[PDB]
Amino acid sequence: HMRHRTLSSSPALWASIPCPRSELRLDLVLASGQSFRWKEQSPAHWSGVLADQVWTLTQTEDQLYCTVYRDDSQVSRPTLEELETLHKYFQLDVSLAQLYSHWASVDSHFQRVAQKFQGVRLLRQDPTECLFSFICSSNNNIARITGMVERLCQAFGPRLIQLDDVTYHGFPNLHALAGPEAETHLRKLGLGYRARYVRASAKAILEEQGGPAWLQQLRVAPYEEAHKALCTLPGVGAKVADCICLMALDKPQAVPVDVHVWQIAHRDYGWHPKTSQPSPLANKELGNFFRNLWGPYAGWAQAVLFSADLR
Amino acid sequence: GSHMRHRTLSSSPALWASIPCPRSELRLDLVLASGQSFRWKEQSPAHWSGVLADQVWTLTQTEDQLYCTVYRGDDSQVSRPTLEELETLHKYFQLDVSLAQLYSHWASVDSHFQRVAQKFQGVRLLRQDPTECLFSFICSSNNNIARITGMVERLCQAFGPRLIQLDDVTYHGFPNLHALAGPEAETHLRKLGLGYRARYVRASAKAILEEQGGPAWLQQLRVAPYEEAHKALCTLPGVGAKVADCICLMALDKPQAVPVDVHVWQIAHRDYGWHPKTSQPSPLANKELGNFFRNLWGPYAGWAQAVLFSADL
Amino acid sequence: HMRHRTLSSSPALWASIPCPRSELRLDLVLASGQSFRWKEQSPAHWSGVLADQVWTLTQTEDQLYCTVYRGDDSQVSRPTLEELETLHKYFQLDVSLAQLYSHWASVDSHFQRVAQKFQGVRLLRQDPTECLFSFICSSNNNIARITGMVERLCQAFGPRLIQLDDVTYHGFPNLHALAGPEAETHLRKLGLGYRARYVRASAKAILEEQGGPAWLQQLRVAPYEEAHKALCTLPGVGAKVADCICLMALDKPQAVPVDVHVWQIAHRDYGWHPKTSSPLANKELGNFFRNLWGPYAGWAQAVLFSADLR
Ligand SMILES: c1ccc2c(NC3CCCCC3)nc(C3CC3)nc2c1
Ligand SMILES: c1ccc2c(NC3CCCCC3)nc(C3CC3)nc2c1
Ligand SMILES: c1ccc2c(NC3CCCCC3)nc(C3CC3)nc2c1
Ligand code: NI
Repeated sequence: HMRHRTLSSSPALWASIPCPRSELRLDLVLASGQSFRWKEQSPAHWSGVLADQVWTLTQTEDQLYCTVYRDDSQVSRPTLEELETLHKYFQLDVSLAQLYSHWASVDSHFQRVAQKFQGVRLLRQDPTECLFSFICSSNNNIARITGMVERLCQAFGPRLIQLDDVTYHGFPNLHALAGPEAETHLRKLGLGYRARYVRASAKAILEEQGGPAWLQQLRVAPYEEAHKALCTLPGVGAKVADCICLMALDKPQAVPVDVHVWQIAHRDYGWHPKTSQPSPLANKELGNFFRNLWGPYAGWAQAVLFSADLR
Repeated sequence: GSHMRHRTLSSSPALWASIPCPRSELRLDLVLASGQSFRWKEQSPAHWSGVLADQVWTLTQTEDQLYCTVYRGDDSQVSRPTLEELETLHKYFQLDVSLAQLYSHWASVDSHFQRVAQKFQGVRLLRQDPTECLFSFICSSNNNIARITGMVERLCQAFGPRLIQLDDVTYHGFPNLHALAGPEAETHLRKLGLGYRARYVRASAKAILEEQGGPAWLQQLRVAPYEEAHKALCTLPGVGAKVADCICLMALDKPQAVPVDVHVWQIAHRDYGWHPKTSQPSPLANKELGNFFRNLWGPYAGWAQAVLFSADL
Repeated sequence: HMRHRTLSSSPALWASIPCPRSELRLDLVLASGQSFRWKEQSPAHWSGVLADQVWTLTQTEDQLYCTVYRGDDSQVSRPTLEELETLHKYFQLDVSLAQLYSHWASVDSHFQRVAQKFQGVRLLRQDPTECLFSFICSSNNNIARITGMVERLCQAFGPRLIQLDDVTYHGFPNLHALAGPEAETHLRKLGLGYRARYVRASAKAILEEQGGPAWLQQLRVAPYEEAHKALCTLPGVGAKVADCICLMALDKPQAVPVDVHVWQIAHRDYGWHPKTSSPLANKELGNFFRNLWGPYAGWAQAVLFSADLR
C-alpha cells in the first residue's frame, strides 16, 4: 500500500519552483471552484490528478515544492518537462503582483479585499475536464461538484494509482461519456439532470464538432467566437461558456455572470442595469461593465473577489 | 408567607419540569428578548422569567431539554408544572411546527439565508395573546426594544392585576380591555411616557369594546384568513400595515405575514438586490416587498424574517 | 540632531491635557486621511509637524500627553500654555464627541452599530494651506502614497526645523515657494504627476488673482456655500477636494465630500439611489447626509470613513 507523501517524508522525491506566496496561495486556488480535483489529504499538502499523473503540492514563503506519483517507473523526483507543465498550469509567466496593482489603481473596493487575499490566480485547465466539470456546476456547490467529478472519473476514466484509501482515475475521453448507457450510469452516480447534458455534450463534440481538436481551435479563436461555439452544446449557457473561456481557452477577459455576481456588483459597486430590469442581455451588460473597469484580465480580478467572498 | 426567590437550576431542582426541546429547535436567548414578546427578562444568567396568561414562569435549557418552573402563587402549595401547563408552553412555542423542516426549505430557495442561518438555529415564533401583542405593539412605533419593555411593565403595573413578588420584582398580568378604555387611562398613559398613542390605546380598546365587544373578535381573526384579518385590524386607530402584520404573524397564526419597515427595506436592498417595480418607502412599495418575501420563502415567510431579524440584532 | 521622546524616557518634558480616550483616539485620527504628517515612531507615540514646530503625542484612558521641539534654536523645555492652547484647538476639544455620537446614533441605526468599536474619531482643524495642497495631491490616490507625496513636497520646499533619529522634519511650504517657475518640474520629479500642475497653478492663482494667503482665512469666516464655490475656481480643486478643505480647515462641519466610495457606502448601507437621470447627483448625496446627520454631517462621515478603513 503506497501512501500520500509529505515534504519531510522522503524529501528525496520533491523538486521546487521559485514562487512567492504573493504570486500563488494553493489554499485559495486549488479548492476555490476552478478545479475540483485537489484535496488537502494532509495539512498544506494538496494531492490531485493532472493529465495522467497524480501530484502532491506544498509551498513556503519563497518556493513551490512538488512531487509526482507515476507500480510503474522507479520512485523519483519530477522531471524538467513535468515542472514546465505545473509552471504553465499555474500560468506563472504572468505577474499577479502587477495585475493586483493595475486593478487596485482603478477599483477602490478591490484594493481593500485584495490586501487580505493575495496569491489568487487562474489555473490553465484541460478544456474537456473544464467543460464537463462546469456542466456539473449548474444549481450546485463546490462539495457536491467535487463528488460528482470524482465518481464520474472512477466510473469512466482509467485507474492511475491508489494512495491510502484514495483511488485516483484520469479524466475520461469524450467517447467514454458519449456511450448508450452513459446517462443511466451518471444518474446512479447522482448527477440528476446533469447526466443528460454530459452524455449529450460528449456526443455533440464528437459527431457535430470533430472531437477534442475543436476545443483547441476555440483556445486559438477569439473570445466571442469561442463563447458562441460553446453555447451550442447541451447544458452550456453564457455562464458555463465564460467559465470554460476564462479557465481553459486562455480568454482572461471572460467574466462569468450569474445571480451571485449580480449580488456583488449591486452591493459592492452600486451597479444596476442601464436597460429595464437578471436577463441574458443584462448579464452581458454586467460582464461588459467589469471588462470596462478592470480591462483585458477582468476574469482574473473576478477570481480574487469570488475566492474572497467564499471565506 | 415565605419570601419567594427567582429559581435557578441549582436553587429549585425538584421544582423544574422538563420538555425534550432540541436547542436547534429553540434557542431561548434568541426568541424571548428579540422584539417578539417584551415580558421576558434574564433575572439570572441563562434563566428567563416572565408572565403567561396569569402565572409567572422561569425557563432555561441544555442541548436536549427545555427546563421550566411555575410560580402559581404564595397561596397554592409549592409544586412542579402540571401536564396542562406544559401543553400551554408547547402551544406558546408552537413546537408542533418543525424548524429543521423550515430552515432546510428556506436554505433550498434562499442562498443568503443559508450563510446567516448556520449561526442562528432555534429562532421560532411565539404564539402571543392577541390582546397583549396588539396593545404592546401600538406603543412600538419609532421606539427600540428596551423602551417598549419598560412601557409594557409600567403599563402592566398600573392597569394589571398583581400576581406574585420574586426577589424585588412585582409581576402583574396584562390589563383586560375595560381597564384601558376608562376616561383617565389617557392621563396615566400620558404620564407613564406614552405619546398621543395613549389616545390610540384608549380609542382602539374603547373601539374594540364598542363594535366587536372584546376578545371574542380577536379569536375570529385568528381563524379568519390573512386577507380579512390584516384589513380588520387596520380599522383600529394607531394600527398601520406594519403593526397589523406584526400582530397577524405573532398572535393570529399568520406565518406568511411579513411586517415591512425601513430596516426590512435595508436588508431587501443590500442582501437580495431588491428595488421596487414601481416608483423610486410607500404603502404599495411596502406591500410589494411583503409579496416579494412571501413569493421567495413560502407560507412561513414571517418566520424566515424572524431568523434574519434575530441574526441582524 | 536629537532623539524621539517616550513618556517613560524623559517625563520632565511632557505637559498633559485632560481628555478621555472616548473624546479622542490618536490611532484612529492621526493616520486616517485627515493629516498625512503624523507617524507612530514608537507604539502610542505619534510624531509630526504643526505650524513650524515638531510634536510627539501619546494618551492614557483620561490624559492626552504631548511634548514639543522648537529646534536647537532655544533651550529644551516642556510645552507653553499657548502651545497647549494651539493643540487644544487643533483637536477642537471644545466640541463634545459624546453628544455628537449620541445624536448620530439616535437618527441613524447603521451609525449606532459601526460607532461602537470606533469611538474618539473627531476632526482636526488644519491650516487652510497645508490642507488645500495635501488634498490636491489626493486625486486617484491612497493615504500611504499621499503621505510620501506631501513628505517629499515638504522636504524639497519645507523650511528645515530639526532632525530626531533618522527622521528629518520640515514645515509646510508657503504660496511663494510653491508658485515658483521650476516648482512643477521638481514636484513631477518627486512623483506627484499631473497634481504638480494643480499645486503650482493654485499656489500662483491665489497669490495674484485672490490676494495672498489672507483669501483662505476669509473663507473660514465666509459661509459653506461661498467657501465651496471659491475653492472650485482653483486648478485641480473640484467639488470633493473643496468639501474636504471646507470640513477639515474652514470650520464647515456640514461639509460632506462625495466620491465613488461614498456612493457605494450610501447605496449599500443606506439604500441610496439618486432621484435623477454625477455632479448634481454628488451634491444630492451631500444633502442626504446633512439631512440625516445634521449640521456636523462631515464629522459623522469621518467616524464611518475611519471605521471602513480598519
Ligand atoms: C460552482 C463552482 C464554481 C463556481 C465559480 N467559480 C469561479 C468562476 C470564475 C473564476 C473563479 C472561480 N463561479 C461561479 C460564479 C461566476 C461566479 N459559480 C460557481 C459554482
Ligand atoms: C420595535 C420592536 C420590535 C420590532 C420587530 N419585531 C420582529 C418582527 C418579526 C419577528 C421578529 C421580531 N420588527 C420590526 C420590523 C419588521 C422588521 N420592528 C420592530 C420595532
Ligand atoms: C485620500 C485620502 C483621504 C480621503 C478622505 N479623508 C476623509 C475625508 C472626510 C473626513 C475624514 C477623512 N476621504 C475620501 C472620501 C470622501 C470620502 N477620500 C480620501 C482619499
Ligand atoms: Ni440599488
